[PDB]
Amino acid sequence: NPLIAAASVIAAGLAVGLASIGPGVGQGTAAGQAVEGIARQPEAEGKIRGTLLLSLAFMEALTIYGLVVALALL
Amino acid sequence: NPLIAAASVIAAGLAVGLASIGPGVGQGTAAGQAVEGIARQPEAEGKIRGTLLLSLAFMEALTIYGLVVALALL
Amino acid sequence: NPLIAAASVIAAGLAVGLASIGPGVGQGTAAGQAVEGIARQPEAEGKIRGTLLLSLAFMEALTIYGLVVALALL
Amino acid sequence: NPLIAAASVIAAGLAVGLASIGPGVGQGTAAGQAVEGIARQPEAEGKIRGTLLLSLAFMEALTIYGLVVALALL
Amino acid sequence: NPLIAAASVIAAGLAVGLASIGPGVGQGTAAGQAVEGIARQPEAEGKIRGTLLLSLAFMEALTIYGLVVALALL
Amino acid sequence: NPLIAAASVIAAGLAVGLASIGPGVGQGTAAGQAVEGIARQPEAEGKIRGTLLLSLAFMEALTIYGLVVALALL
Amino acid sequence: NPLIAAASVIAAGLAVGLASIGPGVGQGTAAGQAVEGIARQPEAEGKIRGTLLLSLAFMEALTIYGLVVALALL
Amino acid sequence: NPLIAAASVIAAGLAVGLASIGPGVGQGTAAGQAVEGIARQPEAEGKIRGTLLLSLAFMEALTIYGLVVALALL
Amino acid sequence: NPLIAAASVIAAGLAVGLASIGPGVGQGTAAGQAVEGIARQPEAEGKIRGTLLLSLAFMEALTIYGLVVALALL
Amino acid sequence: NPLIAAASVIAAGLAVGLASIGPGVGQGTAAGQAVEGIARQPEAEGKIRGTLLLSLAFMEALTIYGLVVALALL
Amino acid sequence: NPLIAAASVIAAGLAVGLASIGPGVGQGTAAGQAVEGIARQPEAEGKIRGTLLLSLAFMEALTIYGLVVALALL
Amino acid sequence: NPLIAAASVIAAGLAVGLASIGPGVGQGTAAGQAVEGIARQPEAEGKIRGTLLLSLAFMEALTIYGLVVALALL
Amino acid sequence: NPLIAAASVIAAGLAVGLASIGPGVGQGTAAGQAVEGIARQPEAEGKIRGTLLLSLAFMEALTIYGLVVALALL
Amino acid sequence: NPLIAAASVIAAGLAVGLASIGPGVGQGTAAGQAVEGIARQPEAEGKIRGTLLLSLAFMEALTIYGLVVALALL
Repeated sequence: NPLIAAASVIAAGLAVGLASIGPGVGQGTAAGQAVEGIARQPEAEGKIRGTLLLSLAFMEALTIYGLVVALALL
Repeated sequence: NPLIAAASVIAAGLAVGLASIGPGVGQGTAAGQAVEGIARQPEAEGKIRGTLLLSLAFMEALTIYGLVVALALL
Repeated sequence: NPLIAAASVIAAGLAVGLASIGPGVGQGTAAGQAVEGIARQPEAEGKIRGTLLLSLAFMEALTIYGLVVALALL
Repeated sequence: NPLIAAASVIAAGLAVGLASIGPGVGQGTAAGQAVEGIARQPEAEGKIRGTLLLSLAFMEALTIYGLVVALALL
Repeated sequence: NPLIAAASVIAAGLAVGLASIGPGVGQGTAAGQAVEGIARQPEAEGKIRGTLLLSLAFMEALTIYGLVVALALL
Repeated sequence: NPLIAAASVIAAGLAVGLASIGPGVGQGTAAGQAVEGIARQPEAEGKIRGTLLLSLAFMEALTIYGLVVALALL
Repeated sequence: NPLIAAASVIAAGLAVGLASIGPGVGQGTAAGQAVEGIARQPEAEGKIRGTLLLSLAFMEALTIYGLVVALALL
Repeated sequence: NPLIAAASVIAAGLAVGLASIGPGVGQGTAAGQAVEGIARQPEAEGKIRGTLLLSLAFMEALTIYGLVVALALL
Repeated sequence: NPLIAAASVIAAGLAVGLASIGPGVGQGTAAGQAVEGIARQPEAEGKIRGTLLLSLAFMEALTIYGLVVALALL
Repeated sequence: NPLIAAASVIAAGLAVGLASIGPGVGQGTAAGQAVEGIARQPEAEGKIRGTLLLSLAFMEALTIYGLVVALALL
Repeated sequence: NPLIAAASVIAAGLAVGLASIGPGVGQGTAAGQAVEGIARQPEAEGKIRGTLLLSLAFMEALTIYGLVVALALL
Repeated sequence: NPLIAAASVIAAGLAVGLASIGPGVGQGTAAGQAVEGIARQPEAEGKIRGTLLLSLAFMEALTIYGLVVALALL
Repeated sequence: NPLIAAASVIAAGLAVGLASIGPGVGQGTAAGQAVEGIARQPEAEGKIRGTLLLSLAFMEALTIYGLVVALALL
Repeated sequence: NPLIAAASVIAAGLAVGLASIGPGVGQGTAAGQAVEGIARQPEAEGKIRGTLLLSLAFMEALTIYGLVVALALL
């Protein structure tokens, strides 16, 4: 019975890796696009990693939130 | 029973390798776009750098958060 | 019986990994576009931020709706 | 027999987890492209938010309709 | 016999989840494109919100259409 | 034997859900882009949307044409 | 024996549900691009649009041509 | 044995109905881009349309070519 | 024995369908792009159509080459 | 026995159908690009259509080359 | 046993057909773009042929490299 | 039993090799776009190459982070 | 036992056929983008070409890495 | 048992040949964007190709690093 449950955890764990790529793929976009605003204006200079990047950073936390559910099975 | 649990753990492993892909994606996207933004205005950076730092962290964060869950099972 | 239930939990876990990639996409997009929008002028994220939540919400809504089904199996 | 039925519900459920990824993408797109349109808009804007709900709704509608099927499999 | 039937319903149920992926994408696309169109012209503008519903509908439609077949199995 | 045949019809049904993915994409696109075109200038009224329906129809048509063959198997 | 042969036909039907995706694709493309062209030019509407019928047709044509193949076994 | 062979031909048939979807998306894109080019000038119609048929044909062609293989099994 | 060989030829056949997808795209591409080029003006034609056949041919060529191998299995 | 051998040939055919997808993408690209280049300058052709064949050839070539290995099994 | 091993070689052979399609992609890109670049004529005269081969080669190289693996089994 | 578990960890390992290919593509994007951005702009713009490493690194980082988890099972 | 070991080698081979995809697509990108750069400035530029060897290498590197495992089975 | 383990190692090797796919993509991108940047400035020379190598190397590096893991299973 533990054999089956164990495979369940072991997979549950894998499939947090599948999530992880949708991942930061989004995270890159923000950052890039945010650095761009800064160059145009001094107020602009830095703002998107700033603050738009931050949402991407939050997404990474969510992905960890995944890595959470992954071990939470174990 | 161990044979099953083992495969579980085997899979749980493979799929933390997928996470990495997709994560590696978004990251790449930020960087490209930031290299461009930075090219335009040299002085403006600093706010931009801070934003990049915010984006870059959050991403690396949720990536470990997985790797964490990965061993947290074991 | 437990064999079946176990496979259910295992998949349930995995398929919360699918949810994220679609969500992890759109998030980065908003953020990127918002660092930029703001860059040009002061008063940024004003009436605009108003529609930002609107859609930031609708997105998290359907991503939750999944996360819902995910825990609803548990 | 309950084993089979159970798997049926399980699967009927997991297929709210595909819906969201496709839905989560398109939602993110609207938002991104609207953040831009708004940045241009001044006096005109807010008749706009009117169509925004319209579609923001339609989307959340079919995403719930899934989350519904998800818990209904329960 | 119930085992086979149960799988049939379970699958029939899954495949409302697929419907939602594709619909959920497109909805966002309409809305985005409409937020923009309206920004461009004031005189034409707000006539457009009319189109926004049109497409916001079409998207919520196909997502339901899936949820419809989903519960229709139950 | 009916158990097998039933699973056949069940799967056959699911794969009409795939068909809808692809069509469902393009429809949303037309609409979005037409909302914008319609906004910019008035020109002659009720000339453009006219073709939009035309194609919006043809697309939803073939998706039914399937749903038809789906229930026709029943 | 007939149970098997039947499922064959069943499936053969269902994978003509694959067609529908790919077709539904190009169709939406034509339409979108034409809605735009007409917006620029009054002439395309009520004339340019008519050709679109040429295409709106050819598209709905090959969608039956499939539903044809679907029953063309039975 | 004929039961199995039969199912093989039945699937082979209907999975030449999947072929159509990939072709259909490609065919539409041509048509769109032509409805537009034509909108600019009178010459494309009766000239540019010349291509329109070309591809409108090629598209409906490969859809039959399948329906052909479909009934070429029955 | 023919039953098995037949199923082999059947599958071999199907996978000419895959080939056809990719070839069928590229042909459609040449054409689409040429309809556009031509739209630009009437006088030029007769240096260009020349390479168009060249490539239109090469594309159709490799699509047959497959259909050839497809029946060659039979 | 033959069942095996048959499948061998079946596969050998089939995965020479994957080849076509990729191939068909690039061939179409050359051709498009030429139909466009030509649209620009009428006289210039005759330096051009020269490389058009070059690649129109190399494209048909590899498509066949595949169809080659496909029938070469038979 | 030889029946199984033979099918292994058979498939291995096929999947030199998968490779050609992927290569066929990038090769087509070069060619198209060169068709065009030359027409612009900045590198159009004296340069268009030269890189064309370079890439036409690299592409047919990796498609052969497969065909090589294909016969390397025999 | 160990024989089977071993083959599991073996395949699991391999599929971490898949992940890596995607990571390299992403890192390449940043770098390219930076080499270009730097070519065009005012002043030395040395910072640019500095960000290039930044992301070239982050990419190769998560690629090993996988290969790490791969051998970490071992 | 030899049966399994044999299949190992058969697979180990094939998946060095995947390599070919990714390189072939990847090398094509560099070349395409350089064919353009070159078109612009004859005496000027060519910095990219130096870069290409950089990249021409990296590509041939991982493609070799496969070719290695390919001949290593020999 | 060695039979299975052997097959495992054999595949484990191969699927580090998939890696190459993705990688090859990104490498090409770095290079393409740098060939452009360098074209722009003679000032954009002699340091510009310096980074080209830098990345061309890093790319080839990780491609081996795979081919390493490939033979490391051996």
